[PDB]
Amino acid sequence: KNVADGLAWSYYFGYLKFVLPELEKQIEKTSKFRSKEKFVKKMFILIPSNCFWDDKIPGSDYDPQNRITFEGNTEPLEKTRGGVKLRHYKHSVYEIKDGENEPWFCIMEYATPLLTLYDMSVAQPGELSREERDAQVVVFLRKLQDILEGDRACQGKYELVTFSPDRDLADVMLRKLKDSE
Amino acid sequence: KNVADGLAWSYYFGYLKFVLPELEKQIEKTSKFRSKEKFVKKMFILIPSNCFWDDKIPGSDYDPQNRITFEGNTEPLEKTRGGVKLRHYKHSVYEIKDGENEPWFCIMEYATPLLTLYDMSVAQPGELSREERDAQVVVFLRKLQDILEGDRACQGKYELVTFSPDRDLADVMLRKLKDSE
Ligand SMILES: Nc1nc2c(ncn2[C@@H]2O[C@@H]3COP(=O)(O)O[C@H]4[C@@H](O)[C@H](n5cnc6c(=O)[nH]c(N)nc65)O[C@@H]4COP(=O)(O)O[C@H]3[C@H]2O)c(=O)[nH]1
Ligand SMILES: Nc1nc2c(ncn2[C@@H]2O[C@@H]3COP(=O)(O)O[C@H]4[C@@H](O)[C@H](n5cnc6c(=O)[nH]c(N)nc65)O[C@@H]4COP(=O)(O)O[C@H]3[C@H]2O)c(=O)[nH]1
Repeated sequence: KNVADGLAWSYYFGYLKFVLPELEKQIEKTSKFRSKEKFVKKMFILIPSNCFWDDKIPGSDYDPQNRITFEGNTEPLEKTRGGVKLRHYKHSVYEIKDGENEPWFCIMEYATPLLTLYDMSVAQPGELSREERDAQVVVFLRKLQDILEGDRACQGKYELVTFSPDRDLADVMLRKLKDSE
Repeated sequence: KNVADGLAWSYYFGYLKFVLPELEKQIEKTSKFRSKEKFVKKMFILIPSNCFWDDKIPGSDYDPQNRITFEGNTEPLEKTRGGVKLRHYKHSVYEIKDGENEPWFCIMEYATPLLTLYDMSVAQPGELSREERDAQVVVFLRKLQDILEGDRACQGKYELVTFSPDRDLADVMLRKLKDSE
């Protein structure tokens, strides 16, 4: 009985399933983004092991060297779920310094369902202990992997990024951007 | 291992936990709503047994006699989750005919996590059969009841409304509005 399973299926069907196949095309709608080299087009989904964040990524405790900068948003994608509610999905583009080289552009986002794990652990510790929360993060990670890997339209469109609150996200992102296709 | 459990906890922590305690007060910000009698202030959360809806409630297959009318929206509530994302929550007010009497106003909303159950059953039948979906609706209902009933701030602020696709929502709502305190 894993609360993370529902969190992963809902993250997919209520969001990723339709934003991931279109992400590259949405990005391509902006001339600046068409012109930019070193712009990896995958959604980097951030999964901090403590299920927590409280600020903008640039200059945050995860960016101690201040190497991450908000660049702008992608062109909104429209989607209608249920038949009644029109929703607009857009993503934040960040610039990540690469020493004296050309800086990278990338798409980064926290996995928002992790806030529920965090909220649960604080408001209902009897339901989710700290150690049970740690474990549900892993369950969440593995299930989301299975779901996304089972969808051919999502192949190559994302990368899950797990890290400890002590890690430097700029360092983590630089390695993942360099290793991207 | 019930996918519905995760769906219910996130529906709560990502939405209901903060909209339900404030709903009556948000409604009271509009003079028309302060002036209106027979305006039950609870959120009526709609849980169709088939996990499905494809249109506006007024005049829908659930409103065969056309007794439900969209009246307007509540004043948005602002909330910041994560520290980074400002969100605006608002709700639809509907008028429901009561014969020759003064019509009711009420707040009605489909439980959006049910779409994930629906989407799963159609896209991944191997993961969720039709009969398994039926069962997850019941699990979802009972878990959401436990969660909401455990939060004193949500007491008296909602009502879960379960119905078959053959039911007349206007009749169902009328009985529940008359039975409200
Ligand atoms: N980083 C981040 N960004 C998010 C998130 N959710 C929405 N956004 C984005 O923020 C924009 C405005 O959010 P809003 O102020 O709450 O204002 C929203 C909200 O009041 C409402 N809304 C949002 N989700 C739902 C839903 O599931 N059902 C219904 N009935 N209304 C919704 O419609 C308004 C506009 O919707 P959108 O066009 O899609 O535009 C959304 C959407 O592009 C999130 O969880 N994380
Ligand atoms: N970055 C980003 N992620 C998105 C966006 N839309 C959906 N997601 C992700 O998909 C998850 C589940 O979306 P949901 O099925 O609509 O299921 C939601 C929905 O049923 C309900 N909910 C949340 N916000 C609203 C709202 O504004 N209006 C209504 N009617 N329901 C809402 O709470 C459920 C869980 O909410 P979450 O914890 O936020 O979890 C969200 C969120 O993690 C988005 O625009 N931007």
